[PDB]
Amino acid sequence: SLPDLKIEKLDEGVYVHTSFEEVNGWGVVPKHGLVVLVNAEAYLIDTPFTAKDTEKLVTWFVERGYKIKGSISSHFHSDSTGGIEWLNSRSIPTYASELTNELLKKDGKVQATNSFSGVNYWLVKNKIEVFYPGPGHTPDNVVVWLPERKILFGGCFIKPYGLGNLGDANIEAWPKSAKLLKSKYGKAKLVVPSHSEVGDASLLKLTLEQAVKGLNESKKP
Ligand SMILES: [Zn+2]
Ligand SMILES: [Zn+2]
Repeated sequence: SLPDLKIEKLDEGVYVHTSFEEVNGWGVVPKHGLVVLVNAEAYLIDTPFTAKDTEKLVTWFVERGYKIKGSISSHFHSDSTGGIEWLNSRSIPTYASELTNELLKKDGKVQATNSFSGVNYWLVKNKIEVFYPGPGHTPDNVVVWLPERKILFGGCFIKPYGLGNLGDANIEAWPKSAKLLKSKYGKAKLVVPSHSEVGDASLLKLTLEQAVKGLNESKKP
Protein backbone atom coordinates (compact mmCIF):
# COMPACT_ATOMS: atom_id res chain seq x y z
CA SER A 1 0.00 0.00 0.00
CA LEU A 2 3.03 2.25 -0.75
CA PRO A 3 5.92 1.57 -3.16
CA ASP A 4 8.93 -0.33 -1.80
CA LEU A 5 12.33 1.20 -1.06
CA LYS A 6 14.56 1.06 -4.16
CA ILE A 7 18.37 0.75 -4.20
CA GLU A 8 20.05 1.27 -7.53
CA LYS A 9 23.67 1.63 -8.46
CA LEU A 10 24.33 5.08 -9.90
CA ASP A 11 28.11 4.95 -10.36
CA GLU A 12 31.14 3.12 -8.98
CA GLY A 13 30.83 3.30 -5.18
CA VAL A 14 27.56 5.26 -5.34
CA TYR A 15 23.96 4.07 -4.94
CA VAL A 16 20.68 5.98 -5.04
CA HIS A 17 18.08 4.97 -2.46
CA THR A 18 14.49 5.96 -3.24
CA SER A 19 11.76 5.91 -0.62
CA PHE A 20 8.19 7.01 -1.10
CA GLU A 21 5.61 9.08 0.65
CA GLU A 22 2.18 10.35 -0.26
CA VAL A 23 2.23 14.12 -0.05
CA ASN A 24 -1.09 16.00 -0.04
CA GLY A 25 -1.54 17.67 -3.42
CA TRP A 26 1.64 16.17 -4.94
CA GLY A 27 0.75 12.46 -5.10
CA VAL A 28 3.28 9.68 -4.49
CA VAL A 29 6.56 11.55 -4.12
CA PRO A 30 9.90 9.73 -4.54
CA LYS A 31 12.71 10.88 -2.24
CA HIS A 32 16.21 10.16 -3.50
CA GLY A 33 19.28 9.97 -1.29
CA LEU A 34 22.65 8.27 -1.73
CA VAL A 35 24.80 5.58 -0.23
CA VAL A 36 28.49 6.22 -0.78
CA LEU A 37 31.05 3.42 -0.35
CA VAL A 38 34.59 4.28 0.74
CA ASN A 39 36.54 1.06 0.66
CA ALA A 40 34.29 -1.05 2.89
CA GLU A 41 32.59 1.81 4.74
CA ALA A 42 29.09 3.01 3.79
CA TYR A 43 27.80 6.58 4.32
CA LEU A 44 24.08 7.43 4.05
CA ILE A 45 23.45 10.72 2.28
CA ASP A 46 20.02 11.47 3.73
CA THR A 47 17.91 8.87 5.49
CA PRO A 48 14.68 7.51 4.06
CA PHE A 49 11.44 8.92 5.48
CA THR A 50 10.96 6.13 8.00
CA ALA A 51 12.86 4.10 10.56
CA LYS A 52 11.65 0.93 8.84
CA ASP A 53 13.09 1.92 5.40
CA THR A 54 16.28 3.24 7.06
CA GLU A 55 16.70 -0.24 8.60
CA LYS A 56 16.01 -1.93 5.22
CA LEU A 57 18.67 0.27 3.63
CA VAL A 58 21.31 -0.38 6.33
CA THR A 59 20.62 -4.14 6.29
CA TRP A 60 21.05 -4.33 2.48
CA PHE A 61 24.59 -2.91 2.73
CA VAL A 62 25.62 -4.74 5.94
CA GLU A 63 24.47 -8.07 4.44
CA ARG A 64 26.86 -7.36 1.53
CA GLY A 65 29.79 -6.68 3.88
CA TYR A 66 29.76 -2.93 4.31
CA LYS A 67 30.07 -1.15 7.67
CA ILE A 68 27.69 1.79 8.15
CA LYS A 69 30.04 4.57 9.26
CA GLY A 70 27.57 7.45 9.34
CA SER A 71 24.65 9.37 7.87
CA ILE A 72 24.55 13.04 6.87
CA SER A 73 21.20 14.80 6.53
CA SER A 74 21.00 17.60 3.96
CA HIS A 75 18.20 19.53 5.70
CA PHE A 76 15.91 19.27 8.70
CA HIS A 77 12.72 18.00 6.95
CA SER A 78 11.75 14.38 7.61
CA ASP A 79 12.56 13.27 3.98
CA SER A 80 16.26 13.81 4.98
CA THR A 81 16.15 13.01 8.73
CA GLY A 82 13.31 10.48 9.32
CA GLY A 83 15.81 7.69 10.19
CA ILE A 84 18.12 9.60 12.53
CA GLU A 85 16.46 8.28 15.70
CA TRP A 86 16.77 4.63 14.55
CA LEU A 87 20.40 5.10 13.49
CA ASN A 88 21.19 6.71 16.87
CA SER A 89 19.52 3.67 18.55
CA ARG A 90 22.01 1.39 16.75
CA SER A 91 25.06 3.60 17.62
CA ILE A 92 25.50 4.62 13.98
CA PRO A 93 27.04 8.17 13.87
CA THR A 94 24.54 10.74 12.55
CA TYR A 95 25.66 14.11 11.19
CA ALA A 96 23.92 17.40 10.42
CA SER A 97 25.03 21.02 10.31
CA GLU A 98 24.63 23.07 13.50
CA LEU A 99 21.79 24.98 11.82
CA THR A 100 20.02 21.74 10.73
CA ASN A 101 20.25 20.46 14.36
CA GLU A 102 18.75 23.77 15.63
CA LEU A 103 15.82 23.43 13.25
CA LEU A 104 15.35 19.73 14.17
CA LYS A 105 15.10 20.82 17.79
CA LYS A 106 12.69 23.64 16.94
CA ASP A 107 10.57 21.10 15.00
CA GLY A 108 10.50 18.67 18.01
CA LYS A 109 12.71 16.06 16.28
CA VAL A 110 15.63 13.88 17.44
CA GLN A 111 18.98 15.59 16.60
CA ALA A 112 22.00 14.18 14.85
CA THR A 113 24.64 13.11 17.35
CA ASN A 114 27.37 15.03 15.49
CA SER A 115 27.31 18.56 14.09
CA PHE A 116 29.52 20.81 12.02
CA SER A 117 29.83 24.56 11.52
CA GLY A 118 30.97 26.57 8.53
CA VAL A 119 30.38 26.53 4.83
CA ASN A 120 32.62 23.60 3.67
CA TYR A 121 32.91 20.40 5.71
CA TRP A 122 34.67 17.14 4.87
CA LEU A 123 32.62 14.21 6.12
CA VAL A 124 35.33 12.03 4.53
CA LYS A 125 38.48 13.83 3.41
CA ASN A 126 38.82 13.78 -0.41
CA LYS A 127 35.63 11.70 -0.77
CA ILE A 128 32.46 13.33 0.69
CA GLU A 129 32.21 17.09 1.02
CA VAL A 130 29.30 19.08 2.47
CA PHE A 131 28.67 22.59 1.14
CA TYR A 132 26.23 25.25 2.39
CA PRO A 133 25.18 27.49 -0.57
CA GLY A 134 22.96 29.74 1.53
CA PRO A 135 19.25 29.58 2.40
CA GLY A 136 16.79 28.30 -0.18
CA HIS A 137 14.26 25.46 0.19
CA THR A 138 15.04 25.77 3.88
CA PRO A 139 17.44 28.00 5.86
CA ASP A 140 19.80 25.10 6.56
CA ASN A 141 19.88 23.23 3.21
CA VAL A 142 23.28 21.80 2.28
CA VAL A 143 24.54 19.85 -0.76
CA VAL A 144 26.93 16.89 -0.79
CA TRP A 145 29.75 16.67 -3.31
CA LEU A 146 31.68 13.52 -4.29
CA PRO A 147 34.88 14.84 -5.93
CA GLU A 148 36.07 11.50 -7.40
CA ARG A 149 32.93 10.88 -9.48
CA LYS A 150 31.83 14.55 -9.82
CA ILE A 151 28.45 13.73 -8.30
CA LEU A 152 26.44 16.48 -6.55
CA PHE A 153 23.61 15.43 -4.28
CA GLY A 154 21.44 18.56 -4.34
CA GLY A 155 18.76 17.45 -1.88
CA CYS A 156 15.73 19.63 -1.79
CA PHE A 157 17.60 22.76 -2.89
CA ILE A 158 17.79 21.50 -6.48
CA LYS A 159 14.38 22.27 -7.95
CA PRO A 160 14.69 22.44 -11.75
CA TYR A 161 10.95 22.61 -12.63
CA GLY A 162 9.31 24.10 -9.55
CA LEU A 163 10.24 24.99 -6.00
CA GLY A 164 7.70 22.96 -3.99
CA ASN A 165 6.28 24.22 -0.68
CA LEU A 166 7.81 27.59 0.34
CA GLY A 167 6.56 27.25 3.91
CA ASP A 168 10.07 26.97 5.29
CA ALA A 169 11.84 28.58 2.32
CA ASN A 170 13.87 31.78 2.16
CA ILE A 171 12.65 32.89 -1.25
CA GLU A 172 14.43 36.26 -0.99
CA ALA A 173 17.82 34.48 -0.59
CA TRP A 174 17.28 31.47 -2.86
CA PRO A 175 18.40 33.19 -6.12
CA LYS A 176 21.66 34.37 -4.50
CA SER A 177 22.23 30.88 -3.05
CA ALA A 178 21.51 29.22 -6.42
CA LYS A 179 23.92 31.54 -8.23
CA LEU A 180 26.65 30.58 -5.71
CA LEU A 181 25.96 26.87 -6.08
CA LYS A 182 25.93 27.16 -9.92
CA SER A 183 29.24 29.04 -9.81
CA LYS A 184 30.87 26.34 -7.68
CA TYR A 185 29.71 23.06 -9.28
CA GLY A 186 29.59 23.71 -13.07
CA LYS A 187 31.84 20.64 -13.29
CA ALA A 188 29.23 18.20 -11.95
CA LYS A 189 28.63 15.13 -14.15
CA LEU A 190 25.54 14.06 -12.24
CA VAL A 191 23.25 16.20 -10.12
CA VAL A 192 20.83 14.26 -7.94
CA PRO A 193 17.72 16.16 -6.74
CA SER A 194 15.55 14.83 -3.92
CA HIS A 195 12.29 14.60 -5.86
CA SER A 196 13.07 14.33 -9.58
CA GLU A 197 15.30 12.43 -11.98
CA VAL A 198 19.06 12.55 -12.02
CA GLY A 199 20.47 15.11 -14.44
CA ASP A 200 23.63 17.03 -15.19
CA ALA A 201 25.04 20.48 -14.30
CA SER A 202 22.19 22.11 -16.24
CA LEU A 203 19.97 21.45 -13.23
CA LEU A 204 21.92 24.20 -11.40
CA LYS A 205 20.89 26.80 -14.02
CA LEU A 206 17.28 25.55 -14.07
CA THR A 207 17.12 25.79 -10.26
CA LEU A 208 18.37 29.41 -10.41
CA GLU A 209 15.69 30.25 -12.98
CA GLN A 210 13.05 28.69 -10.72
CA ALA A 211 14.30 30.60 -7.67
CA VAL A 212 14.20 33.86 -9.60
CA LYS A 213 10.63 33.19 -10.77
CA GLY A 214 9.58 32.14 -7.28
CA LEU A 215 10.90 35.37 -5.77
CA ASN A 216 8.98 37.31 -8.42
CA GLU A 217 5.76 35.40 -7.65
CA SER A 218 6.26 36.11 -3.90
CA LYS A 219 5.96 39.86 -4.60
CA LYS A 220 2.47 39.54 -6.12
CA PRO A 221 -0.53 40.02 -3.75
ZN1 LIG B 1 12.30 19.78 2.54
ZN1 LIG C 1 12.20 17.28 0.01
